[PDB]
Amino acid sequence: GNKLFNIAQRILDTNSVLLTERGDHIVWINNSWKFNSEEPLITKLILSIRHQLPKEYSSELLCPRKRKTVEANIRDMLVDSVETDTYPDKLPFKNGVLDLVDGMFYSGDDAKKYTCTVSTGFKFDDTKFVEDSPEMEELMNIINDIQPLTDENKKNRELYEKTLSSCLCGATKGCLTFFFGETATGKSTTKRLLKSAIGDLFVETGQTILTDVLDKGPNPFIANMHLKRSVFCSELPDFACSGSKKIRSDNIKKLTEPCVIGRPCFSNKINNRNHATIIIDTNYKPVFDRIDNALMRRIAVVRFRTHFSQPSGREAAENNDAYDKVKLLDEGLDGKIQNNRYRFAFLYLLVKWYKKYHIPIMKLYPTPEEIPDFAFYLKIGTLLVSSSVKHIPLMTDLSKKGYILYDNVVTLPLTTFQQKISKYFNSRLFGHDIESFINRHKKFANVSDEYLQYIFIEDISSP
Amino acid sequence: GNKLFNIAQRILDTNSVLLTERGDHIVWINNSWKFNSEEPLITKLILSIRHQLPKEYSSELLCPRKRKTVEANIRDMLVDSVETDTYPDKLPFKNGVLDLVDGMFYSGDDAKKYTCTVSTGFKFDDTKFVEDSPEMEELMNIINDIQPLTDENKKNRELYEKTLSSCLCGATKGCLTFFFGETATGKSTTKRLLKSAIGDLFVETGQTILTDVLDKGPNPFIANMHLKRSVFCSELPDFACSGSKKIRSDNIKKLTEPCVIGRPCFSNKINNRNHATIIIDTNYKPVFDRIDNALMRRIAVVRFRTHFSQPSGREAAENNDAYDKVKLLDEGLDGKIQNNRYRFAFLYLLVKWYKKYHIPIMKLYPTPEEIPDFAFYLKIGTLLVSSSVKHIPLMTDLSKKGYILYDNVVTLPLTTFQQKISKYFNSRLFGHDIESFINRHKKFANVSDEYLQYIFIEDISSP
Amino acid sequence: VETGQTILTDVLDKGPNPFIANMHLKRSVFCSELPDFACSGSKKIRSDNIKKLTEPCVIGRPCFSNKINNRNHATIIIDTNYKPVFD
Amino acid sequence: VETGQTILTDVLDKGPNPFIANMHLKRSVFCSELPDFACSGSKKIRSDNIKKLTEPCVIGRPCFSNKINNRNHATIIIDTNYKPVFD
Ligand SMILES: Nc1ncnc2c1ncn2[C@@H]1O[C@H](COP(=O)(O)OP(=O)(O)O)[C@@H](O)[C@H]1O
Ligand SMILES: Nc1ncnc2c1ncn2[C@@H]1O[C@H](COP(=O)(O)OP(=O)(O)O)[C@@H](O)[C@H]1O
Repeated sequence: GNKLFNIAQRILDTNSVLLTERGDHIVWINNSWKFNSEEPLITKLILSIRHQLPKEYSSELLCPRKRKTVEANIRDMLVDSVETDTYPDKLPFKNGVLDLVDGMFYSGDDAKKYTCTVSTGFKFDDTKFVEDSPEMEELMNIINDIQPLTDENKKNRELYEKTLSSCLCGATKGCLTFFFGETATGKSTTKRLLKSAIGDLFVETGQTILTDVLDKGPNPFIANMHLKRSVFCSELPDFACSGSKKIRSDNIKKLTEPCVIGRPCFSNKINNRNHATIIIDTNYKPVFDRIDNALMRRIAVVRFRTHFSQPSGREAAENNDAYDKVKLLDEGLDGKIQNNRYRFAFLYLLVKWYKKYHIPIMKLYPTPEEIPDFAFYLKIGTLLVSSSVKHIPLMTDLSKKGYILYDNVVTLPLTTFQQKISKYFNSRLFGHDIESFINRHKKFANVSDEYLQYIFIEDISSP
Repeated sequence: GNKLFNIAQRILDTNSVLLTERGDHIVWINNSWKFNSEEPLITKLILSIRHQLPKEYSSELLCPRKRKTVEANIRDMLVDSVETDTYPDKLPFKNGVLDLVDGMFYSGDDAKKYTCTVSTGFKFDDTKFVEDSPEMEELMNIINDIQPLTDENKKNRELYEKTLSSCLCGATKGCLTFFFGETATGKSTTKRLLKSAIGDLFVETGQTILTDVLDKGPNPFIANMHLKRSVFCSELPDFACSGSKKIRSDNIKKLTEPCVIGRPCFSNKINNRNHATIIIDTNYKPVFDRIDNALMRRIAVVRFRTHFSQPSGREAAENNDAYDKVKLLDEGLDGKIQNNRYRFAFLYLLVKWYKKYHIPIMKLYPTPEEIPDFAFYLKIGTLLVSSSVKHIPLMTDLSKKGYILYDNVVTLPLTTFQQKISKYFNSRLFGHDIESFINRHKKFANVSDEYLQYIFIEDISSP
Repeated sequence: VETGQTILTDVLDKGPNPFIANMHLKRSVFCSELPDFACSGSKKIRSDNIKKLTEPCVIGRPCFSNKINNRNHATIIIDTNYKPVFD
Repeated sequence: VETGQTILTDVLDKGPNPFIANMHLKRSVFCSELPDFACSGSKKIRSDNIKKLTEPCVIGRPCFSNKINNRNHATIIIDTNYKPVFD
């Protein structure tokens, strides 16, 4: 017999309480997978589900000392763990799961299949998910004001759209995106609109994750990056002045792996799932201590070219090279965006961009040509070519040019190599970088006589 | 006769609960030895096992207040510990144990004998664990693409196969492996294949273990690498600039030991079993604190020399000396690898490699000749020969050489030592190494003190 | 028992130090992998800890325990490839 | 009770000092082999600590504690072959 065990068995049959691989119980309440560790929810589930049981059982789940017994049975009857958050194309709302690829919306049991334990936190209203509305027109005008639809701004606008649209996709992204531009360009407006659109899947964390060591001790500023689909960090401490701690390349290389290592306070979990699109907002170019191909492989940049200025400075805004258009600053827009007026309009816009840009595999791409630092490392790769075995037959021509040969290796004097390199690049402008490049790749050929087995591309091509 | 005690005795007689020296209470549920200090599993085992007990006892174990009583009895009945996880040639799966020496898969009672307290975490499908299948063909193609089967890459591929196959052995591996290579070469793909093949016997950890104090204080980055068979700390902090903490040699020595000291905080434990083979996916050659002969024995390296360039940058990579081959990137390969596709094919390949490379004893061997940072103390070994008694019979030759005969030894002045060091290597590039060697190996000879009683290797070999 | 080298390179009392607590009433304490002090850049072994280890009783407690004294019956052996240094 | 020179150089109260709490009701405290300040580098005998050790009360709280008031009865003796130096 034991009525309470029968009730526990039925509640297990409905398949509502589950055990995760992080050792925590997720319950299914109000058409959403709720999850908590300091306020256990199993008694809430028992009291909520008491309606579906027969009449002889529902009158017994009213005493707390019996809901706790049913809880004990349930906890002792769960042995096998399950894996959660395995679908990367479903957006979970506080009352269901919107399917991005098909466009349909599921609620109730239909949404139970997809174990999504991080929801936006606000209900999905199907009367606002419409293309035609005054809010949609106002939002479209605002977006066209922030990023104009001109001819010279096509690529930058497309990259902006792709970056904003990736905030819906629940996979791991392979770039970091920098929003760059002068003051009053609309970057924080995009931040606030995006937050109002995707709710609790948006987290703002300090700059410490980009400068401090990830592991160290406790570091909740990265332990809160667990499963959130957008991490947006602002106010880069411009490094033009001295005393500014530069950005570390290994931090960039560590914020791209599908799992970052960092733990909260009073916790041992040191593995966080990294679904987040990381967007860093800055008005000044960033500085990297070490630059290589790996760092150039994980940087993207979006530039803002519009100033919303009050008339008292409009003339001052009309005489600057850092903009391309000046508009009237709106005093009441911050209050309107704060009130979540453009929430579902922007969610619809985001879903349309997601459908457009999601060619069977959507991948964030890097743009190293727009960062001033990487120009030096790109031009050198486009100017100097390393000699190899295929150039052995033309060794006489290389010797006639001014090079020397030793042990089937082409080499030139260090001072001669420096003069040849400085023939097309500024020695004083990038002295430290040039010295680092020369020393790092220096490989002696003969006894001492340090040299580098690389020659100018134009010199090699020209006989 | 106090029925609950009879039930406790009956459950204890089957040897399903055991006490380990650390104080853990491992329980045998669902063909696996689970243990969890958070939610004790003894009540779970009682409820699971009530089926086998007689009809009178079975109905008594439906009330939590009685399962707690039986658990108390069982806890008070276990007075003797037991040694766990002793057999190092067995691979524990979530539904049994695979005998790596033979190949048979044991489940149920036959797999109970081995007190393997860790598991991969997934079932073993004998249908997929097969030699021929499309997944096997694609996986073999990928592996041959990462490390080519060419004759020049013979030793490298052999070491690569051995380093990966040592992830199945349950012994205490005696070396460290460095996955070193340029960007976009295949290190992360191999890490993900290994992570999806070995399962939960694989953990990622930060760089604190290799750069900071192992003991210090509470360090969960060492408590989690207990009984793990593969630890994959990665992303070394770009030691090219030499502006960051170097990996302390003491850490390297303490890591390659049968026990590693960590986690002095709570949940009693101070020592952890170092079953793991540590692989550090680097990007530049490592920089150490103090180079010694002991640290020359506990370090290896595997070099990846095949690029996976985008079609736009195929030409640029085709002219780089850091790549011995250039191929075209596959966009959806990572999606398939992370989707647990090549999970059993790679386990089969690893088992085959394990059988191939396992002589009567398998041992990892270092390759210190690869690391440039270890060259100088190696070069000194080939450039300096200590005084030998049998070399005394060269009086005329010693007089012709110019050495000073003092205390039945050949000594030279400090200026002569500096001249010999300059003639042995570049002064600027090896001044620190020469000074450190002179300071460490200084003896009592020549004028006053600070004299090295070691002749040049060529001079010592010569009469 | 084998414990890390925090015994020689830090204040004995400090906070909770289970490393010294597990040495309670032991006989053979091996500590290995001592850094080379010839090259600057490593904290040296303090003479205070060396003097304290020779006392009959040593101070230090485990975590979630009120027992703060531990008898020093042990022989401490440090395995090092380089000569040690002291303050 | 026998204590080291830890109180003769560092701040008397400062942080959690075991000897600060151990001076509670102990009738005698002895320090031996003082860290001679004659050679350059060694800290001078802390005049603040010597001045603060004379009062009939002891202020000090160890780790995981709140009581800071101790009755002082100990006679303090220092033994060494070097003349003390106080800045
Ligand atoms: N569409 C718009 N029309 C008019 N003013 C706008 C518009 N979008 C933004 N603004 C103005 O810019 C502000 C938001 O951008 P702001 O935070 O000033 O940018 P930044 O953070 O880059 O300095 C708004 O509060 C308003 O003052
Ligand atoms: N055999 C292969 N064929 C094609 N692309 C591959 C192959 N192996 C890996 N790749 C791709 O190469 C890219 C970079 O590989 P990865 O190992 O992550 O580089 P890194 O070693 O620099 O971390 C990814 O797109 C990955 O899917």
